[PDB]
Amino acid sequence: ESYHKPDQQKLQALKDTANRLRISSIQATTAAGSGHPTSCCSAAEIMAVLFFHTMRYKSQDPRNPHNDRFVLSKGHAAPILYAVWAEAGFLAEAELLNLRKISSDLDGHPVPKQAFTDVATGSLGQGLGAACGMAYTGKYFDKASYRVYCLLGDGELSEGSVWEAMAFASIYKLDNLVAILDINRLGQSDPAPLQHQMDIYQKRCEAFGWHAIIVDGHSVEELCKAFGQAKHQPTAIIAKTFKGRGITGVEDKESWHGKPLPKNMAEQIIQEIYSQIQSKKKILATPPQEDAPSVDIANIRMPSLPSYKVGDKIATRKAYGQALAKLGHASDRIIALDGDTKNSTFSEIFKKEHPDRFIECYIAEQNMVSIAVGCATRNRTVPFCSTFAAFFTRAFDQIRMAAISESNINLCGSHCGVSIGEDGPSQMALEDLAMFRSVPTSTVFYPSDGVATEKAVELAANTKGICFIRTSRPENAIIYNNNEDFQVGQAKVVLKSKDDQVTVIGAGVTLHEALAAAELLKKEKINIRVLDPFTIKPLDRKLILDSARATKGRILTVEDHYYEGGIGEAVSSAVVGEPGITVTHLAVNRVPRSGKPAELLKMFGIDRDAIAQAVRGLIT
Amino acid sequence: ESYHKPDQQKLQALKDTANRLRISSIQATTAAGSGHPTSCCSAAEIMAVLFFHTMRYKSQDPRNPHNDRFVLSKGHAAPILYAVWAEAGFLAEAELLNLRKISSDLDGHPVPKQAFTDVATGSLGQGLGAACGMAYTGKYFDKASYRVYCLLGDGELSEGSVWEAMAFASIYKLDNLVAILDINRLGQSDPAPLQHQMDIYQKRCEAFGWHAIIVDGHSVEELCKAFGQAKHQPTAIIAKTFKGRGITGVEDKESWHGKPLPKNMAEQIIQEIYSQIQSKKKILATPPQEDAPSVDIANIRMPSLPSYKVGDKIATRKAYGQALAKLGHASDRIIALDGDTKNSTFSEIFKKEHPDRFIECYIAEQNMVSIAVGCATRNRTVPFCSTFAAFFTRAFDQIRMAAISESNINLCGSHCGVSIGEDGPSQMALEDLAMFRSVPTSTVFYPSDGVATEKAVELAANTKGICFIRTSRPENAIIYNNNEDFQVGQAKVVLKSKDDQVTVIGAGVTLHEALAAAELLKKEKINIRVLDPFTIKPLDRKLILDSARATKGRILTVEDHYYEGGIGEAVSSAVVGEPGITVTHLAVNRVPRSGKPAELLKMFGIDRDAIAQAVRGLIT
Ligand SMILES: Cc1ncc(C[n+]2c([C@](O)(CO)[C@@H](O)[C@H](O)COP(=O)(O)O)sc(CCOP(=O)(O)OP(=O)(O)O)c2C)c(N)n1
Ligand SMILES: Cc1ncc(C[n+]2c([C@](O)(CO)[C@@H](O)[C@H](O)COP(=O)(O)O)sc(CCOP(=O)(O)OP(=O)(O)O)c2C)c(N)n1
Ligand SMILES: [Ca+2]
Ligand SMILES: [Ca+2]
Repeated sequence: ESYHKPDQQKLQALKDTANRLRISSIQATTAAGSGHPTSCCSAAEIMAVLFFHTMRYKSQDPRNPHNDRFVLSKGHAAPILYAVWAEAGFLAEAELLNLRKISSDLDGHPVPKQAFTDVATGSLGQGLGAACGMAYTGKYFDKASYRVYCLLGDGELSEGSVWEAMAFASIYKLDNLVAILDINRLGQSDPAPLQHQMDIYQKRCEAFGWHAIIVDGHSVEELCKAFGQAKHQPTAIIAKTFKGRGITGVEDKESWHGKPLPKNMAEQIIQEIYSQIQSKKKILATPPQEDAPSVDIANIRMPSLPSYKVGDKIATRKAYGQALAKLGHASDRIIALDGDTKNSTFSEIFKKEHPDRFIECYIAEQNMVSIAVGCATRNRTVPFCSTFAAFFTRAFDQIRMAAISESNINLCGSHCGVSIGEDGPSQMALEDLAMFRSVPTSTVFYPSDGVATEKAVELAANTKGICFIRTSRPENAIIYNNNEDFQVGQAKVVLKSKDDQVTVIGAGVTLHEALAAAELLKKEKINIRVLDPFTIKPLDRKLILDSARATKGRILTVEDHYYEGGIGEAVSSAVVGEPGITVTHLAVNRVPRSGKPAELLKMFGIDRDAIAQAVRGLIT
Repeated sequence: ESYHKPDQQKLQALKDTANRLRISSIQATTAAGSGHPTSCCSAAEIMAVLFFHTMRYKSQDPRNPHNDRFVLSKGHAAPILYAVWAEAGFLAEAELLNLRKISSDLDGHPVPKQAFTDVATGSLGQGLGAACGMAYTGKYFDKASYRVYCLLGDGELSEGSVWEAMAFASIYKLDNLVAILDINRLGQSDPAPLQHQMDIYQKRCEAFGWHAIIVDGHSVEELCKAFGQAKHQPTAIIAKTFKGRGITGVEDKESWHGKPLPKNMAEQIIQEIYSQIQSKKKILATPPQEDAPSVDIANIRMPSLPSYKVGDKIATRKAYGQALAKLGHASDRIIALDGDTKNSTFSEIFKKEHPDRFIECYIAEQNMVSIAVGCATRNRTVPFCSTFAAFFTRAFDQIRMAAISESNINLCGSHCGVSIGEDGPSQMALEDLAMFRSVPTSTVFYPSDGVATEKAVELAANTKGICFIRTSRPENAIIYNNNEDFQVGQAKVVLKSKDDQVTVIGAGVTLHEALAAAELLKKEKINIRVLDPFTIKPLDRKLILDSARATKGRILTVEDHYYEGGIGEAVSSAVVGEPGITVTHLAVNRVPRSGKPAELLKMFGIDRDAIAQAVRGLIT
């Protein structure tokens, strides 16, 4: 479609719109007694032009799959986002005044309970990565005409995650993506480092492969023109603005970030702004080309049962890659992402079979998670991210925000625990159960063999929320029949007898150590019950207690993880106060070191001999 | 000192050195059966020139405070680090062959049990930030002549944390810092994005304010020359190299990252490399100018007791800033860092009083933690970092690696829980107890009033490991006398009577809600015991159980945190299986939303009325 070059009346209407957006942002934050009107006001012309000249969207259906996407990365400008959606006719204008109330959904930062919000962005520096996932999806998966626009602050640009996204967009030629940089000189507590050195921003953006245009961010004409040309590259509109623009005596001043105008001041400023508005008539939104495809919503099923053989040996990391590739044959919705670790996590198997649905994210875990979140928005794909579980700690804030975003993403972290051996603690995930259990929407799978791994992948694909699958580096025996039924929140008793003296709960490598301990103890005429949780969250409390009541109330948990936040603590919280129930823990008590896997399991007190000794001490 | 321009014999000796380093890296990784010889070999000339021409250090005292610093950011090149320290005469050459053994300290990645290692770096992208902290300390605190050199991989440069460090170094004019980029074309599982596009690397470095020099990374002469001029800016030596350099048939090839040569191959390659070595004579290290000052090691004490008044109201976030500024008067070792949040965390009070010891880190939490780690190396400073606790999740991998680095840093996270009110969940720390409890060397302080906050700051300053102080946004009453004694692992019973029916454990805002619940329950003739943990890690198990035995075995925990990994789970793990002991939990069950603090405490079931109801249900 051609650019529609606006006339002076349209330009004036866009100015009027910007000023209405300023007034609303002030009114709402003054009413609330909190918020960030000066951060809204620097962005008012940008927002007016995007929503009422450049973008194409259905105003009454913000989630429509054909719409252009807008991501407010500087999420504390939420009041002006709400104001544009009232101006567009979706929100009632009276509701704006209920900003931040417990009776409203116009919360302090944007959240997906709002139809017009796809991702939550209040932790700065994350919106551009989500926008990259949306743009990648638009260009390569949906193959649709929608564009993606992301508004960032200048202080925000200090976050490394932004630059990971910058680099991703140029690697992947996201010529459907526009970043708008609100260069208002100031952050929260001081000027942003570069202030109004517009040329350095341009140099940085260009060095990272973007087409960079410096504009007057308070000129509706310059904005219309800059937004109105498509490029063959991701485009950065570097907008020189003033914080608090239009608020006389606050514009360009320190000490005003996140400070509402008092009521007396708001009334005076609003009258000033209102005196600049030429007409009350509002501009209408323009709708999109409806070329996004249908996506199916059905259950994704593996094409056959697992085909492992009991007693064969495979690492659960390898079983993950096999299972993910298998699942990719059943549905085109499955996509895989990895951070330069595909030959360690075995996501390379998916890449080999389904290359068009694999996204190489390079050594940039933060951005990888954000790409996945963006790809999952509007249910366009079902993503599986992978790296070493230890390196998901690099992305915890992205994961945390993914739950606030109500996102359905799947994460598989390999190389858990000391059982990796020789690389040492930098590579050892010992806190990943703690981290993922603390994520409110999470489901935590810890498969102990290849069969359980395949079933975990299938279940994860069909489970909402943040799904985490913990995989292991070393090879262990297949213990489950291929036709064993697995469910979220259902554990398995893998060894039992009528005279079991302890219930030993292990997972992954420690399950296999517990089975070996049972063989040791047999020599001594001591039987133990062995339980494999399958999911750590939710935990099968019923089977755990039923087991413990069969074994004189005694539970021993053994885990390749630190003591805090892992399996032992989950079990203890589940059962504390149950009469007759005792819980004893074996876990890793300190930062490990290099050695062979078996040597480290021994050193850190979580191998067969440590388990056997703990069982004997219980009994006596 | 002038540059010493090397003769051809010195250059040949540096080539010989590089080749010896290659041979050792191959021998050690072949002996181990794991490791990364091709990543060593690309860096061999760089390492030879740095250690045997450019840097100044005491070879027999690697930790000496006068020494130049070297940071191996690409930590999987550890075998070549070990080899240089054997070449320098510190390590025995035979020990190199014990790489990765449980009987050795030559672990898979560098760790500070090695005298020659200050920070652990195996999680990529973190070394440059630590190096920035070292350089900042050298230039501004020690005011010493040592320089700081940091070797990075090219794949590694995809990490956003690197670019945060890049920007920090130019903001702070770190003209004593050199980054060496090993542009060997390849990452782990594919070519690095930019491959050998040396000009783009240069453009990126220059756009971020560095003086950038492209060199042949296998030319000892070019390296000597590039390293031999100081600049008025941080300097990036952008070295074009080949992965596996010198290994015939492996050089510049895929499928060799992290793969040892077999033994048969190693023998053939080593003979080839050895045939290139002209002389066995080794170059000697050159020592430093001894101009680093004395740093005292004594206990840091507050200059007076707290001066709060019982019944006055202050937020613990404000008490933190007051206490940190006070402590800064007692010792010059205290430094403060903050990520554009100083006016929210109240670290601005320290900045006002001690500006030369405040480091503005901007909106870059990853880098902030790494700067702190670097500043703490060799005990040069005692750093206190602050931001919102929620945003420490952005830096979890840096924190995790700080514990592997045996680092003594202090972190204060504000704005915990739903009690912040209107900003909503993006700002609410609800997983920070889970995260910090999972860090092995951590001490977790949760002060409930201003007095406890001041005492926590003092105790943290004098405590080794990762200290975390959780502060709160709203004002609460002072409840402790100024002369109350506080200790790590010692809780306080703040309300008791002889007929207490439940022990209620709360902290911060929930302690105050528990005290208000006690007043509600009095009306009903029900007394409760109220316990303030002070430290969540370590937990005063003795006082908790002694309390519970006085209150019919009943414990109720109430926390402004998610259920997993917080106070309730810590208490449950501590006491599970104690006869007669029951533990009931109140916590936040899902992602919150905006509202007034009191409204959210109510919505999420952790205010006075929720506590009173849980107590009644126990009793009945
Ligand atoms: C990852 C990260 N790190 C820091 C911050 C804090 N922060 C912002 C807010 O969190 C708002 O989102 C902050 O203002 C709080 O509301 C303050 O709470 P109080 O209780 O003290 O009232 S916003 C911000 C500065 C951003 O500057 P720019 O990017 O330049 O944007 P602009 O406003 O100039 O347009 C900071 C540091 C967050 N949120 N995320
Ligand atoms: C933050 C982060 N993310 C990813 C990685 C993985 N990784 C590296 C290693 O972790 C080594 O430190 C990896 O090779 C493991 O040893 C493999 O374990 P296996 O069990 O599979 O054997 S190293 C690396 C690639 C780095 O490339 P460059 O920066 O270009 O360096 P160079 O080798 O070319 O000089 C990756 C992705 C880590 N560690 N950290
Ligand atoms: Ca700004
Ligand atoms: Ca490389």
